[PDB]
Amino acid sequence: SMELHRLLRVADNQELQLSNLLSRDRISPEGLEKMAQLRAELLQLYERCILLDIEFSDNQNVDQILWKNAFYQVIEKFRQLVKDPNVENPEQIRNRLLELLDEGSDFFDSLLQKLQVTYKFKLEDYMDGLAIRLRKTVKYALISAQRCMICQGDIARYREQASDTANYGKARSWYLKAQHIAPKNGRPYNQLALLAVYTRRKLDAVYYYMRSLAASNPILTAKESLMSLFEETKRKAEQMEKGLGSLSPSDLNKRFILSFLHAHGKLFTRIGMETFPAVAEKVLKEFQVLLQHSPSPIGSTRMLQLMTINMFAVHNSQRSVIQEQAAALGLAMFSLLVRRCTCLLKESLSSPEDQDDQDDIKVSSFVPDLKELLPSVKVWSDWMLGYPDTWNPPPTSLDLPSHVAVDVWSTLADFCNILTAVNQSEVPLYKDPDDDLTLLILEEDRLLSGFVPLLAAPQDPCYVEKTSDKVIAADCKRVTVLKYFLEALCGQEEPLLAFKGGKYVSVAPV
Repeated sequence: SMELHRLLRVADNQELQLSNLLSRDRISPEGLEKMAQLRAELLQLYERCILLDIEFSDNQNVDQILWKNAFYQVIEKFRQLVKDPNVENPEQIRNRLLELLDEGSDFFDSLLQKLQVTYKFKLEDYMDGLAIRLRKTVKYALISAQRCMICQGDIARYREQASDTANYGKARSWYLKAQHIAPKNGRPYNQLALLAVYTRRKLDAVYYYMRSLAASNPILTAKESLMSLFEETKRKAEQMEKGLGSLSPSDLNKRFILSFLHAHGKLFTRIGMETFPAVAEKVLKEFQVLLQHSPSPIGSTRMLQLMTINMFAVHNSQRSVIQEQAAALGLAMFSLLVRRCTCLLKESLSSPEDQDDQDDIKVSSFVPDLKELLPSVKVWSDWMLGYPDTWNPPPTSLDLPSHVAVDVWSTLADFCNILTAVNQSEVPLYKDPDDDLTLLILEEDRLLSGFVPLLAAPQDPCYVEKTSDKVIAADCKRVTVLKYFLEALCGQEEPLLAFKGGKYVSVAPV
C-alpha cells in the first residue's frame, strides 16, 4: 500500500516536469530527449502499479492518467508542431510522432499480455457477455484491458491522420473488441461514432453516439457531438428541399435515411418541431415503400439501428408532446414492419378456429425477406413490454398532414391471427440447462447488449438441443417471444387487443 502510494508520488512529480516541458512553444532536440526519459519512467511507474494492485490502480484512475500524461498530451503537442509554420523541420516531427505511436502500440500490446499473465486469465474467455457463468481482480483487469484496447484504437486512428491516410479499419477493430469486453462502457461507442463521422457514415455516427449516451457509463460529450451532427443534417435536408415506387432502391434508401435523421434531429435538438408531422409522414411513406423491395435495401442490421434510435428518442424525450411524438413515430414504424411480416407469412390458410395442424406454417419455411425483419420486430416488442405506459393508452399527439393514420393495434391483431397458424415446435425450447442442451442467444440481443432502455425486458435463458438447426432454433425463439408478447397485450389491465368473436381484433380507442 505504502509502496503503491510511493510509486504514484514519484509519478506526479515526473508529470509536473513533463507538463512544463510541453508548455513551451518549441521543443529543442535536448527537450525531446528529456521528454522521452520522462515518459519512460512514467510508464514503468504506472505499469508497476497496475500489475501490483489492479483494484487500487482502478480506484486511482491509473489507466486514465497513464493515457492522458504519457500519450494524449504528447501526441496532441506533436500534431500542433507539425502544423506550426514556426517549425523548420515539420516532416522530422511527423516522423517522431509516428515512432511514438508505434512504441505506444507495443506498450499496450505488452501490457495486455501482462494483465493476463499477472492476473491469470485469457481475454477470449470473456468476450461473450451473454455467456452465463467473477473474481474481483479479474473484473478490474478486464476493465483495464478494455481501456488498453480503446488506447490501441486511438493510437491507430492517430497514426492514420499522421500519415495523411484514412484506413480506419484497424482502429475500428480495436474499438469493437473493446466493446465486446464490457458493452456497458459508453466509450467504445463514442470512438466508433468518431470513425463514422470521419468516413461520413451519418446514420452509424448518430446510432453510436446514442449508444454512448444510453450506456451505464455514458459519454456526455456525445450530446454536443449529436447537436453538431443534427445541425448538419438539418442543413442538408433543407438544401435537398430545393412516385416513390418509381425510384430505385438505392435512391429511395438515401432519401429515407436523410428524412429519418431529420425527424430525429428535431426530436433531439427540440428545434423545428412544428414541422415534425410533415417529416414524420415523409419517413413513414418512404419506409413503407422500402419494406416492399426484395431483398431489403435496408437489411436487418440497419433496421436494428433504426429501432435503437427510435427507442432512444422516446427515453431522451423526458408526458410531453415530444415524448408522445417520439413514441408515435416508433410505434408507426413498428407497425409497418409487422404489416410487412404479416403479408410475408400469408404469402406462405384457413380461419383461426378452423386451422388444421397439418396446415400450420412451419418456421423452417420462413422466406428470407421475413427472416430479415423479425429480429427488429422482436426487439421493439421487448422494448414495449419494458415501458407499457408509453403506448398504453396510445399516444395521440401525432397527426400527419394527410390525416391518414397508421393503425398499430389492428395491424397487431392481424399479426396475432396469422401467427396462430405458425408452428414453432420444430425446435423445442427449454427453460433449464442439460448435458444435451446448449444456450440459445439471438444475434439481435447480442448487438443491443449494453443499451440501458432494454435492461427492463425479460432475459430468461433459453436452451436447445446441440443437434438442432440453430438458424431455425433462433426463429422458433423469436416466434415464441412474439406470441408471448401478443398474449401479454391481451392480458393487460386495460388491453388494446382482445380475442373477440372468433379472432383477435383491436379494442383500442377510435
